[PDB]
Amino acid sequence: SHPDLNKLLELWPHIQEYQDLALKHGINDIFQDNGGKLLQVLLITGLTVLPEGNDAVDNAGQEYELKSINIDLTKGFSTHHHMNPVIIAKYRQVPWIFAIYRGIAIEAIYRLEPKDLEFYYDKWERKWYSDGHKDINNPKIPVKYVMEHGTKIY
Amino acid sequence: PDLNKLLELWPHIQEYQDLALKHGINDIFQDNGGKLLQVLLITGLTVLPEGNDAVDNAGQEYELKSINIDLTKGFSTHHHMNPVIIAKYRQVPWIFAIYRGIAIEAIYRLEPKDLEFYYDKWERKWYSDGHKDINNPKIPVKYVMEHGTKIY
DNA sequence: TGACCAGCTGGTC
DNA sequence: TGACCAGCTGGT
Ligand SMILES: [Ca+2]
Ligand SMILES: [Ca+2]
Ligand SMILES: [Ca+2]
Ligand SMILES: [Ca+2]
Repeated sequence: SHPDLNKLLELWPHIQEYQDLALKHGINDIFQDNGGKLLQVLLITGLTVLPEGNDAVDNAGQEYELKSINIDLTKGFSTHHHMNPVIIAKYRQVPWIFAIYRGIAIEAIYRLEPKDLEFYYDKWERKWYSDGHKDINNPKIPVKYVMEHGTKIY
Repeated sequence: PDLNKLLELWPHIQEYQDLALKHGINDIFQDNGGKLLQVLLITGLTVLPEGNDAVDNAGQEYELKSINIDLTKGFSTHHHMNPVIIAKYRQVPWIFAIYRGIAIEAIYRLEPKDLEFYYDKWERKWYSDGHKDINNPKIPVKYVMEHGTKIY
């Protein structure tokens, strides 16, 4: 019905090829949970996806939590819609990989070690107990903090 | 390795993203943008700038839902379903888009009339459950197909 | 920002 | 088949 549709059809074959490339890499839907972006991070860093929980591992066995952000829209990294010590429990264990995008375009990739994150885990932990054991609705990690505390791996 | 293929494939992927922006979709890889765009272009609907999602030329607003029947057979509704969520939901028809991976299979339409069955269920359960939010109660594709108007 | 608000979904017994 | 269990985020 909408005319632009024929353009989508011309494009679609290549899109399907990208999906195949993502499927070849453990991602089954490039349009789900940022699959399309996650692939970019994997192919660049040489990390592999893990089939909930940690998101990836390197050839050394190290597992990681991976995060994305569209700098064209926001500056604070999302974490979890219901943060609490149990969620912070999983997080504290592995280093994180933060990817920065301008839309779907990969800008950079930083890597923070658990130590680089205690600060926020402590804040959230502190606020948790205090607020009367009330979950925190997606607290954010500034892109600035990531850039100044992580290691630019890309 | 495969990084090359991705780089080759990229110009097009970027066109699709340009095409989505044009149609009010910020990221094709976020919140299923790439798929929302497919439905808009087929149905001819227009996105809405996060309650209702699209609207027709007549000005009728819709709640739009998607699914990969390769993985699941139940439509997600809301992670924290409560009588407020429901109150709004009750105001507009729904567009259900069925997919096989990234391949759009079909699209259906449901009137609030045809969803009141589930609204009542969640509401009653919410109230009698001690006012506890329901964690993403699902609407079966079989229900959608049997009570909805195929529009694709 | 710190802190509130609010989206899109799959997985399973 | 209902009812629980979880994930990816942006907006102010
Ligand atoms: Ca995770
Ligand atoms: Ca993540
Ligand atoms: Ca909505
Ligand atoms: Ca929707």
